[PDB]
Amino acid sequence: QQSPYSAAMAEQRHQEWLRFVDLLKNAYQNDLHLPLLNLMLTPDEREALGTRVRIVEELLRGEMSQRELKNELGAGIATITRGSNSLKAAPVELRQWLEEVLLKSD
Amino acid sequence: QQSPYSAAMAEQRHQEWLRFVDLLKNAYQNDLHLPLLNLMLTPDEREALGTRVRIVEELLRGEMSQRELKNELGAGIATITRGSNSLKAAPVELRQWLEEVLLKSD
Ligand SMILES: Cc1ccc2[nH]cc(C[C@H](N)C(=O)O)c2c1
Ligand SMILES: Cc1ccc2[nH]cc(C[C@H](N)C(=O)O)c2c1
Ligand SMILES: Cc1ccc2[nH]cc(C[C@H](N)C(=O)O)c2c1
Ligand SMILES: Cc1ccc2[nH]cc(C[C@H](N)C(=O)O)c2c1
Ligand SMILES: Cc1ccc2[nH]cc(C[C@H](N)C(=O)O)c2c1
Ligand SMILES: Cc1ccc2[nH]cc(C[C@H](N)C(=O)O)c2c1
Ligand SMILES: Cc1ccc2[nH]cc(C[C@H](N)C(=O)O)c2c1
Repeated sequence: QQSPYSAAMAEQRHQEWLRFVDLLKNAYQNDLHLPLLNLMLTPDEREALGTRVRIVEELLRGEMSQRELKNELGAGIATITRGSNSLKAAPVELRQWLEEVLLKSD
Repeated sequence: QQSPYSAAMAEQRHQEWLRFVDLLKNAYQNDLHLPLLNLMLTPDEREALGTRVRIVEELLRGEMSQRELKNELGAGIATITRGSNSLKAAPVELRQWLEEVLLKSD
């Protein structure tokens, strides 16, 4: 098989990913997102995404310490730091939107 | 830490997952789904979801052989069979919706 690092494989994985994104958009529009995501993801993957969202929310809120976050979520420090790095790599427009969504939800 | 198999951890992972699902719904509504998903997933995870969607589409279409599907997607037979099993475990309403979405897209 080909290298996973080739441009060709990058293009293939990029186009297939966007097909998934569009199918999930349509599932949300028809209220089928939950069964689609149970089809397309494993339990561990859904668990990881739940953990990651809580890490994002608590890092942006700034109220909990890393120690408290580790205990509350059962996620190690390395995972929390990867989440902080991932936030910093994301566009400012997304980070600000997330902050605003959280602010209003209080 | 607690067992990953306890009811308590199942409930925690279930509630955190649903928080992710709702945040992603809101991202789609604001056209921020692509940056949110780049934040929340790795490249390999996006690659896997693209591969899985193509497996679903080609299994439902029934036109390609498993051999052809393996070659086209660079996914082994074990992954294709896991996809077939995953389809069969999913609700009929979802499987039929996917078939109908594909039919119309032709
Ligand atoms: C053709 C090729 C050349 C370079 C490569 N770097 C990684 C891989 C994937 C895996 N190691 C394999 O051997 O398939 C690979 C493949
Ligand atoms: C089929 C394919 C496509 C994506 C992949 N991500 C990691 C791998 C394994 C590879 N041997 C490596 O670790 O570089 C790999 C292979
Ligand atoms: C959190 C998450 C989200 C969705 C995912 N799809 C695949 C994976 C990991 C898997 N072992 C792979 O990379 O093929 C994964 C993980
Ligand atoms: C919030 C958070 C917490 C831990 C995480 N582990 C992997 C990811 C995905 C990230 N976009 C990446 O490619 O590493 C991630 C995100
Ligand atoms: C408390 C407890 C009891 C039963 C368990 N089955 C799996 C685990 C997780 C891991 N093996 C660990 O040792 O944390 C675990 C933990
Ligand atoms: C933190 C936590 C929560 C979810 C998990 N899925 C797998 C594991 C590893 C564990 N030792 C096992 O393989 O049963 C694990 C642990
Ligand atoms: C279409 C397809 C192809 C291969 C796959 N590997 C893992 C999954 C997710 C599935 N819901 C599960 O829990 O195994 C999956 C889905």
